[PDB]
Amino acid sequence: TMGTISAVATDPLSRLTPRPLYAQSADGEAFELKKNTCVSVSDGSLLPAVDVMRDELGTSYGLKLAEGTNCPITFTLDENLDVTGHVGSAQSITADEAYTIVSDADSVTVKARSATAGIWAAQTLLQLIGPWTNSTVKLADVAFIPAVNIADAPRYQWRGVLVDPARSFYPLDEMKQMIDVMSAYKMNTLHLHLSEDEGFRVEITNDGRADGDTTDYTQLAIKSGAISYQSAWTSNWSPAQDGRTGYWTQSEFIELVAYAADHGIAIVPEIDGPGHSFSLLHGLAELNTGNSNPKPAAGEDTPAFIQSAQGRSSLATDADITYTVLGHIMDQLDGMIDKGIKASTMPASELKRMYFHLGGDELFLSGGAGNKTERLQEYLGRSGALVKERDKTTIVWNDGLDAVDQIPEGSVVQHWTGNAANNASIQKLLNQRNGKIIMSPAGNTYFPQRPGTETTGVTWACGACTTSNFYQWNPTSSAGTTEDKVLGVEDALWSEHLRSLNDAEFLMYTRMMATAEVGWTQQNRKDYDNWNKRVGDIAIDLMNRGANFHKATEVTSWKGSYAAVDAAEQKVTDGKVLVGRYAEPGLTGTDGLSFTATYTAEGGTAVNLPVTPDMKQTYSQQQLKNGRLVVNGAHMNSIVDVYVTLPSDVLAADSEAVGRLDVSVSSSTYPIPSDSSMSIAIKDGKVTQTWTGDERPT
Ligand SMILES: [Cl-]
Ligand code: NA
Ligand code: NA
Ligand code: NI
Repeated sequence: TMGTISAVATDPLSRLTPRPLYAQSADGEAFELKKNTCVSVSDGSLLPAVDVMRDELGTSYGLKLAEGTNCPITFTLDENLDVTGHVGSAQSITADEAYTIVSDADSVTVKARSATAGIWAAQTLLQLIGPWTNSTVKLADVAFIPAVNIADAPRYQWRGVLVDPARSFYPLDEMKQMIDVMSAYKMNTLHLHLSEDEGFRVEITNDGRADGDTTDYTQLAIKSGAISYQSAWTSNWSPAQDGRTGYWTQSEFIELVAYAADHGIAIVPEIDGPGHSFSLLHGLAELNTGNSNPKPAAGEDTPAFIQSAQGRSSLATDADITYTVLGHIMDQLDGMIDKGIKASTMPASELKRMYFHLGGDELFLSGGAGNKTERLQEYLGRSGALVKERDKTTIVWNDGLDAVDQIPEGSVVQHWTGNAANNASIQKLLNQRNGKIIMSPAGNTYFPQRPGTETTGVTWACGACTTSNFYQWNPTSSAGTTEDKVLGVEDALWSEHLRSLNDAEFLMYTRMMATAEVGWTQQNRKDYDNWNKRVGDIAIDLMNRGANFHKATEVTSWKGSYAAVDAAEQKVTDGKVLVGRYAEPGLTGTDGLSFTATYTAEGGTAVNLPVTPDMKQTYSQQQLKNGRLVVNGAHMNSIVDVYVTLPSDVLAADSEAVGRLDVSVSSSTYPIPSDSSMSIAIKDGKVTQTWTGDERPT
């Protein structure tokens, strides 16, 4: 077979991640999105779903996507929506998140069991439209929703990411960037590890304390916001830079909850104790009492943030003030979560997650009275009772199950270490105490585990925990239980070594998109090789978002993708105008790219135009200096901006000139070239209009 090949968009249904329960092509032509296509909703709680579509498509395709009456696109809330006809004998769904999409050339009909499911339908629709919907510039092509029949719902109700800002703070705007991609893959839970040995990351005020509580809670963020993970206390490849300091103000935290809610994501706070608790002792003089450790130096009210304290924290398990303080922190987080949900337009019934994570990490024992276990059992007994009296379900890590009998009936273990199927404590929780499990086995879900053998990172769980390790497991089987006992899964972003959103995203992506599939897709509809093939498009969307990602060697679908840009919205400078974008992961430069641009005016013959490729940043793998990771060393190349220089002639025509612009790109690093054809109208030295169809839009 001698000749040439030209790149083509993938089949829309073949792209979908997570893979839906049921997804089939329907008869006839695609639905064409127009600037003024409106959307009808049966209920105001579906406007967040439409907002997610507008946030992308307003920029990428110039769509208003305004709310209207009797629109061709409809979102209907149906609390009885039944997708069980697509659930086989070997399958299991949590129906609250169910949606259906039925589309044809004239109409796009979405039914959603919940407001959350509306957002999931929106995310599916944006994957069907394609991987350029997050373009920061308006594209020349029009957007199409293909004719489909989709019925979908998740296997697991709990599909989460733990973020640790306690080791190293993340500003609100970075958290929003994480939320966008989590929502994109139908993750519904953001677990905030708010407190550690090395930091406390949310403002607690003195409003609404219990009668007689004179604790000055303002000092917690003031003192322990100002500490972070210390590079000097490491002897390894950790960056030379300490963790970022800071904390979310109450107003920032409320915004974080609201933004998460508006993207279908509930907040689950963790205030870890009785161990991993130094920030609480450092922050609040009042907690330095009873059997707390380490103690303040003679004359000081708080213990010093020094290397000797590392690994040696315990709250006072024997002191009333410990539970007073936890109760107040719980009430403050609850108040701010309620305010954030109110600010969102999402229902509290869906977005107020009635769970509190106590952690249950083991305390360091120094003083006498009580062994580690007795003190832990007292702590999780009392702190468990705090969560239950607040109408919530207690979560603890594995270490917490030394207190399995003392935490409330119905409590949850977040499993990360060893074999859950063979763990007597876990099986007692699930079988004897009506408990449930959240699966975060380190080897399948811990992002600091290095994603490749060429990378620098944590090695203990897999050597390298690749997309294969993140994809190829069954959480129900790993837990040795039944579907009904498994809430779901969480990835964990621990920040001992993380100093930037860029360096977090390197570890998070694309492994999070494998966890998303494990959370959502039926066991018997999983196919690692198929998921692997779908990463090429996932990556084009991440580059459009400006999100970093590990270019994993085991992924074989990395590709170059070309999009014609609407030059009507682009400035002509010295005859040069942006007409294309070329997204190819891994480019260390543009010298391996060959562009050809041909302009044919009505009345004229083909004229070669000079092409100026512009790539802001090049691709780099991790960088080390003095045996330590450089912050932001690993970063993705930009999308290439493809400029042409229009002839002086055409730009000096005071009469409108219409022409065809053909651009081709060949890459030395991707063997399938792209060919693009766009019509452009030019008047008074400006591009006035572009179109990629056979006929000029009016
Ligand atoms: Cl089946
Ligand atoms: Na998309
Ligand atoms: Na146009
Ligand atoms: Ni780890």
